Amino acid sequence: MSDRFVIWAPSMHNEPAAKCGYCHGNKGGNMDQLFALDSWAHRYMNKMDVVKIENCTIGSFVEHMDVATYDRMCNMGFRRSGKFLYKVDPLRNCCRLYTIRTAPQELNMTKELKKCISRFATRITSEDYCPAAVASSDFVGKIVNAEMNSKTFYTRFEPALYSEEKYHLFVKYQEKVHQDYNNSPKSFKRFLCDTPFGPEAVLGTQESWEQLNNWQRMKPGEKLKHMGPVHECYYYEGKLIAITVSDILPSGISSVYFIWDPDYSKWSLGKLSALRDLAIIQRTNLQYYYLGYYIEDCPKMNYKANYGAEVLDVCHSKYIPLKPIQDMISRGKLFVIGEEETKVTKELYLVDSETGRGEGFPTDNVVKYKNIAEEIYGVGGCAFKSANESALELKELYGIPYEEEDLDTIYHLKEHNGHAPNGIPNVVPGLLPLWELLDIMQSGKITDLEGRLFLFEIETEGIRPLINFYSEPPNVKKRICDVIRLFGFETCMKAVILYSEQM
Ligand SMILES: [Zn+2]
Repeated sequence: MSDRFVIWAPSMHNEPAAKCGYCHGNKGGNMDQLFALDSWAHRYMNKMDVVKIENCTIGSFVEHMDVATYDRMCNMGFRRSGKFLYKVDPLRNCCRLYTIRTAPQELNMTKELKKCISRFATRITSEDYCPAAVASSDFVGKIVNAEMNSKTFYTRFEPALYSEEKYHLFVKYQEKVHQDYNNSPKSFKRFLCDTPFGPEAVLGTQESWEQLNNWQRMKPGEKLKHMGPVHECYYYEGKLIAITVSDILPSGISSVYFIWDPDYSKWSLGKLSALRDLAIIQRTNLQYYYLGYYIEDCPKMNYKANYGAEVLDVCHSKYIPLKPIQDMISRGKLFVIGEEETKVTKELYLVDSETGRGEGFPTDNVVKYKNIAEEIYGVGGCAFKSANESALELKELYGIPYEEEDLDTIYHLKEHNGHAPNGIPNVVPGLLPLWELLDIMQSGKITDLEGRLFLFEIETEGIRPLINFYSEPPNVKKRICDVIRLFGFETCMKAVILYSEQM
């Protein structure tokens, strides 16, 4: 094997809203922004006391997964945290969450960038050097020219292995900026050293490292050979000032975290790191730059939109610029693009093929897109009923343990305090719709999986293939269906299921 998708069975984990990483379960007097649609807000005004607002998370733990498949899932809407690959339910969560991607060519120009670049260039180079005539707009040229003629500043690229000065800088930054005191080396290794990717991507070849370090000197027309995650360190007079942790994807570069020395707040290393990453993308032959998830309301995450980008649309797998949909996404409410040509009688047919899974979509600029979120996911939304008869049909015929629920389980009440909800709700945006799944079953498309799908039993401590779909126990069928719903038929085509009833 070289690229088998080996993970655990996805499960729905719920935690109280106070543990929210951005709102902490509160946003002030704007109770509407806690919800996703105003209709549910008006519905639950009477039930504000018994509303069990949580921080919805869906995901699973990964053991081994290829970098290209990671790119596919990152374009789908997932980014991993440590070794935990997950994404939130857009509808039932507490805070909104989208993925943004940026191109190096479409950067805007502001006075702050000019000032910071000028200060950095003045600092690193010698005072006797005369600056060239290259315009400040060409930031890549400015950065390269500044780095060519400096002796006190240099950066290096190394794998993600553990060290001691890195941990010292990490704890210094923690206790100085976030007042986190219980940091431990094991916690640091878990946070920034666990790697689902294989060792080949982790350690790489020395020639690849040489090319990555010589990135300022690569002529266009060559291919960047290295793949996987890397760490970038910013030396200055022989001592560390910052650490950049990121990864190299075939379609771009993503960012996860950043640590800098507290005493060097003068240089404002965050913006400099972002600009240097953009310069790396431009000088290299990569094309995009995934900044992470995007949250609108939260003031801590708003800075990511300064560079300008396009926020992902979960229900269509398309990328659209933020400018046309600014009013649509204002105040943090879920949206789905739509046109007057097509009605909303049934759910959106998510094309479960390569043409519609984590790849770009050239939109029709003639039509004026309009919000249809309240049409398909509103009080009179047709999703709930269709889900109901679909679940009834699957349970009646194929025996999959699907069950029906009343048209109010969008936000469960205090009754779920007795039993923690572990199942994936039927009504969830950006997922495979139930009726399409029923079409897959009834058309015999499920007959493709058998012969090359692998199911691992912890009880037997062995790996077994899928021979007959219908002969499996009902729980196995439920888990397989959930995986196919969450990640896709093509993804499950070349995956390995670590299924166990021991848990
Ligand atoms: Zn929240």
